[PDB]
Amino acid sequence: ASRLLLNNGAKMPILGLGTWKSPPGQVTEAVKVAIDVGYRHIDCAHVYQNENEVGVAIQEKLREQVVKREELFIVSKLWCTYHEKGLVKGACQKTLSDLKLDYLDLYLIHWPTGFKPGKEFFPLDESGNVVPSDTNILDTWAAMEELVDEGLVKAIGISNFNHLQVEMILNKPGLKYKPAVNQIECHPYLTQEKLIQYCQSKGIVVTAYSPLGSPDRPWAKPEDPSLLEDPRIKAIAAKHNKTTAQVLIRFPMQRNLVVIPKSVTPERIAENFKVFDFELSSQDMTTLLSYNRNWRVCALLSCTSHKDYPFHEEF
Amino acid sequence: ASRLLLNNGAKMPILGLGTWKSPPGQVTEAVKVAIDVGYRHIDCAHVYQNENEVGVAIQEKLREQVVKREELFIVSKLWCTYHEKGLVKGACQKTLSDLKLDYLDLYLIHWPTGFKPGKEFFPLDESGNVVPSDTNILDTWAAMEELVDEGLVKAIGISNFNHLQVEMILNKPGLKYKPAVNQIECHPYLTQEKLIQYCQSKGIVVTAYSPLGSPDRPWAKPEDPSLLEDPRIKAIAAKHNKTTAQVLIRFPMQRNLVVIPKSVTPERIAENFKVFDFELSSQDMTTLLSYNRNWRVCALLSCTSHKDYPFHEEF
Ligand SMILES: NC(=O)c1ccc[n+]([C@@H]2O[C@H](COP(=O)([O-])OP(=O)(O)OC[C@H]3O[C@@H](n4cnc5c(N)ncnc54)[C@H](OP(=O)(O)O)[C@@H]3O)[C@@H](O)[C@H]2O)c1
Ligand SMILES: NC(=O)c1ccc[n+]([C@@H]2O[C@H](COP(=O)([O-])OP(=O)(O)OC[C@H]3O[C@@H](n4cnc5c(N)ncnc54)[C@H](OP(=O)(O)O)[C@@H]3O)[C@@H](O)[C@H]2O)c1
Ligand SMILES: NC(=O)[C@@H]1C[C@]2(NC(=O)NC2=O)c2cc(F)ccc2O1
Ligand SMILES: NC(=O)[C@@H]1C[C@]2(NC(=O)NC2=O)c2cc(F)ccc2O1
Repeated sequence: ASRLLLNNGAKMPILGLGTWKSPPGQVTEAVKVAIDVGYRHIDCAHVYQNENEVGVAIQEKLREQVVKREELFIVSKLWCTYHEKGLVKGACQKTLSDLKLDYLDLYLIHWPTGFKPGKEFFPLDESGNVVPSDTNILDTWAAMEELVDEGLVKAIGISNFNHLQVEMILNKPGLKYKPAVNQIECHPYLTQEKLIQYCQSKGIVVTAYSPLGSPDRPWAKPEDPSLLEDPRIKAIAAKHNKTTAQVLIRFPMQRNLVVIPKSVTPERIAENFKVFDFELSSQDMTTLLSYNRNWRVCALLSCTSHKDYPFHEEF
Repeated sequence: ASRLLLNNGAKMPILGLGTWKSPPGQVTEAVKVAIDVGYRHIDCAHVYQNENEVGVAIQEKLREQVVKREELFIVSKLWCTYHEKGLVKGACQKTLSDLKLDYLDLYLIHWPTGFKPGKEFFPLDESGNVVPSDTNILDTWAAMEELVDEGLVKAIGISNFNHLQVEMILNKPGLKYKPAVNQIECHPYLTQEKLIQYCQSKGIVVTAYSPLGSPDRPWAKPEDPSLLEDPRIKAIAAKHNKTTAQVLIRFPMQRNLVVIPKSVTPERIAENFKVFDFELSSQDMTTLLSYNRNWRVCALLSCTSHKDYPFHEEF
């Protein structure tokens, strides 16, 4: 199955290109190659600091006629700093302006944690912790529903919301629109079994980010495990004659998740796409599921003491 | 959901109206009432022999501009006797003339076991066993695929096919169209766990039939079980204040199977549609799934010796 049906009836492609860490000059050729390769799903976000450059690529392919706008699935996110109702719309409008679009297929609240409104993405205080916003999660969803009603975003989702937080959006009195997706970190070390199960039971679509363990994350330490270099998984890639990266993408796909591997390497963007012609066995699925360490790659450490920090619960 | 997504773009209505056993003297009002109520999916077959009286109901509500052909999802199936590659094309046409439709949304090969061409639906040899045709299943699949190129049917599929029979069509050399749906028997007594997951893995939608156990089946014996009377199932219903039949239709929808209950009674047709306003619990589901006793209502016993009789394989 190449696409998942969402709540709004939209068909969301099961595989997308990640743009976090993709430098400005490199993201353009990368979005282009992706599209040429077959990727019709692209993952953006304001804090990634390259949406503008990503947009130039999509514009070039539409001009070149390789794609019609209704063939791509553009996703973006609301940074924790524009959580305050009156700031939401304006932020959506900047993402659209940069990407050079009329509407976003899906717009997500980037984190359950809202930050102090300001120029800087991470308004740190005197102890290295984030200066929290006053904002409550509900008004924000309410601010997000207004975008759908205005026809600026086809769908609205959540990202990094634990099952408790998810639940409250679901029970908010007078709810108009239901979370379409909940993009969460997921790979062999963070299998997210319970949360995936909850989201799916509530009809929400789960999108796995950092599928390859995010080798390039700024804070990586040369002592942490490395999924691309885990011998046990090289073992499985052997039997399929695919790369670990290909087996690390098939994995969430077979669990029914959208996967969004990142890469600015033309050769790799293609390698990551050839994953529709093979199947990890049931035991392969079972094997990779046992590799769980509850090991997070993106844990937003500066917000461990924020009222809405998502990761203190079991899920 | 309320409409599923097929491997061709289509979205198939989650609930349909069955028409096996509905006498022609009542199938027309049956369909008409169903449409009014809100059904946009009717399940038909040539062997049901009321395909003409169904067409009338369609034709009538279409002219009253109550619904558009664009909105309906009419389904029919190829009788065992037209398995010969030459007969397919015309058998389909016969269906379109009866139903008075210019194309079908989903046409299924009723059974994996074709019989000898003739005016009889069940050509019984001396011993009451039925006479088969030396036809080749992929070849029939070939004729089905041409209905799609021809523009006659929007999608094609299979019914009563085990995993080995399906898999042989998935590997067919130069396969143009792939099984959109697999209509199989499914209810608490025959839960269909292995096949159902085999299928959903292939991106093949499943359609459960005889969802209420088929109490009207000609071959019912007093000793046989009664899903609707089952006091255990009655308890789940009781809890949700809904009724057994409603519980039983909800059952497949929470497993991602479209379900097609049959009824020629306008009161039950309305009732059976009122199943989107409640939810069976994780336990209710576990409860209902454990009732399975590998009990089948449709076993095509006259074909147990047919080269292709589907029910010898585990799944
Ligand atoms: N909503 C959120 O809160 C959230 C959080 C985190 C991430 N995300 C989304 O998820 C995306 C994916 O996560 P991620 O960027 O952290 O990391 P990732 O995709 O797991 O890993 C990216 C790294 O893997 C390399 N790589 C990619 N394909 C490869 C291949 N076939 N062989 C070898 N190396 C390969 C990349 O190299 P090159 O780039 O050099 O090719 C890059 O160093 C993000 O970009 C973002 O769009 C969303
Ligand atoms: N592909 C295949 O091989 C295949 C095989 C069998 C069936 N099917 C399809 O699946 C459909 C459903 O299966 P089925 O006909 O075997 O039987 P079913 O749907 O399990 O049950 C039909 C019986 O249930 C009764 N009923 C319906 N709604 C009811 C309600 N709310 N309360 C109480 N009784 C209710 C009907 O009575 P009234 O009509 O008198 O109300 C009838 O006696 C078929 O009609 C056909 O379209 C496909
Ligand atoms: N440590 C974290 O959890 C986040 C992860 C995260 N990446 C991502 O895609 N979403 C994020 O919020 C991110 C992105 C940045 F541009 C800067 C920091 C940053 O840290
Ligand atoms: N015993 C069986 O398996 C089938 C079931 C079946 N009902 C059904 O919907 N599809 C079938 O083929 C059926 C329908 C008939 F009109 C006549 C006989 C008949 O027997």
